[PDB]
Amino acid sequence: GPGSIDDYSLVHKNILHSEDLLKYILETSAYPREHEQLKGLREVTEKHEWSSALVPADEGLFLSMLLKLMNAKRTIEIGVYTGYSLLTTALALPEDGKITAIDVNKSYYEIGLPFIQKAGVEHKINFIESEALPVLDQMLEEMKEEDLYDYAFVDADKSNYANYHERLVKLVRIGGAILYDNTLWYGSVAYPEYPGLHPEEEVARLSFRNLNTFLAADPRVEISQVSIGDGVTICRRLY
Amino acid sequence: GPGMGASIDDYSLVHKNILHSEDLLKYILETSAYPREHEQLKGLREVTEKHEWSSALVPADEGLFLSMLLKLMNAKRTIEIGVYTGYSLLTTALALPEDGKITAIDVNKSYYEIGLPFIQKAGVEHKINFIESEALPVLDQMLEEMKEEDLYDYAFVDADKSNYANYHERLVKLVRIGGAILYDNTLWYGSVAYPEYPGLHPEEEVARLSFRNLNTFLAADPRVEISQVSIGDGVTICRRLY
Ligand SMILES: Nc1ncnc2c1ncn2[C@@H]1O[C@H](CSCC[C@H](N)C(=O)O)[C@@H](O)[C@H]1O
Ligand SMILES: Nc1ncnc2c1ncn2[C@@H]1O[C@H](CSCC[C@H](N)C(=O)O)[C@@H](O)[C@H]1O
Ligand SMILES: O=Cc1ccc(O)c(O)c1
Ligand SMILES: [Mg+2]
Ligand SMILES: [Mg+2]
Repeated sequence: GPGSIDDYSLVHKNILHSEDLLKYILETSAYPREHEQLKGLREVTEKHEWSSALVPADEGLFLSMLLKLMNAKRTIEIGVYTGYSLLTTALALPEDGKITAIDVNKSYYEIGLPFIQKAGVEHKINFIESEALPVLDQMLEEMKEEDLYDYAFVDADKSNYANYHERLVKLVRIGGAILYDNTLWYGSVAYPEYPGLHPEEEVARLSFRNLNTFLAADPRVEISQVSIGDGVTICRRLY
Repeated sequence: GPGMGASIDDYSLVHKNILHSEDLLKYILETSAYPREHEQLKGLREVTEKHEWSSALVPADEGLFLSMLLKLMNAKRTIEIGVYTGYSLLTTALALPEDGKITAIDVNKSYYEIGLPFIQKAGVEHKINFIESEALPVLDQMLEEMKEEDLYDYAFVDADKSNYANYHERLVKLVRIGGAILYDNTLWYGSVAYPEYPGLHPEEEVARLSFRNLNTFLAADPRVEISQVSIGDGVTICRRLY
């Protein structure tokens, strides 16, 4: 995966019933409200080999709306890539907000870093080039309740979401939000079997079918799976 | 529509969905919505599915989305415009704290009394002040009576589709700064995606033209930030800026 695209199958599949409907949403409601630096970051990223992993613009405004409605101040971003969702979070947070951004590939982050800097929000970002799980485990033993996160966006290795979940249910405050990206996996999760996939795509597809069942039965959180982008599952920590 | 006007016979969009397949929608509902649906919401939905205007019912996956927004923003005083049998109203009452208060407005209280037994069994009727009237006269009277200390945290708009713009001009002053106004059906079964659309009854066509104007207007409204979400039949969240 990101971190070749020639071998993947689902990258061009929609979950909406037509390209024209998605194009309407983006042109009517998303692009007119997209920050100029988000537009620049998106446009260079669409030329990249792994542009299919890019968080779409309509989902980005949805993430920003969640952040502002819940008055988020300290967040964690797992899976940065070129930094579209990271820049979305940094622009939504107040001037003194803080983000812990984790990704195994900092070179991806440096593609979007000039746009993050021009938006004047780089100071809010503490980027850590590493695999997410050791970072989350290190946090679990250093984290005190005063520094729990308000918000967590999970968008890294798809087969590792369940492992991320067991850490984040303790790293996010009570009432905070944990968001999992791609939980519908281009709609491929709607069937027990789905032919024609790359082996990595099938691993992710099975991982999401298991995760969606688990999150629906997890009493520690309340959930809401949203049919936006590639599917986003919002979980709110109950206790 | 359900409030007044044409029959359900003349509606042509009711069986469509904005997702690429009913199988994907069925998966979302069976995996993520129904296992989290309150027992009284399930009962309210099941009796509403047999009503003539079942197509106007807020789906279960969107219901949990509305409930999540209410809790993440810590809403306490909300206004519900367009009640029908009360699925979205019961979702709100269950999500709010026990001292939460809702102003619910609908032109037809008979619809509301269909779901009232489930609201009462849930034990949250004490949060609801139901007003049987057209929404706009109630909203206009509120603006003359509303203290700034009494501004609403959250508004759900789901009444006559052709009148959303008039509701908007009132609600941007009835909801607090940083509060949420939510407009339902802003995608109108995908029919808003084209300038012209064939074969719609006048009520459905006027609503389609109204949503196309509203979506363009809300995207240019400096009083709010917006987020159009492709859930249900499209929900546009607006957060008041000033
Ligand atoms: N084990 C791991 N730990 C941390 N990051 C990982 C990881 N495995 C993959 N990733 C990263 O997760 C990213 C997924 S693409 C994420 C897209 C991004 N959220 C956006 O807004 O567009 C890739 O950049 C990849 O480098
Ligand atoms: N002008 C008006 N003022 C107030 N309510 C109206 C109205 N015009 C129509 N309505 C009501 O708005 C409702 C739309 S159906 C709303 C569905 C409901 N929110 C749910 O959760 O399922 C109808 O019941 C109709 O009676
Ligand atoms: O009036 C018809 C209608 C159809 C679908 C809806 O979601 C709704 O609120 C109303
Ligand atoms: Mg993703
Ligand atoms: Mg509706």
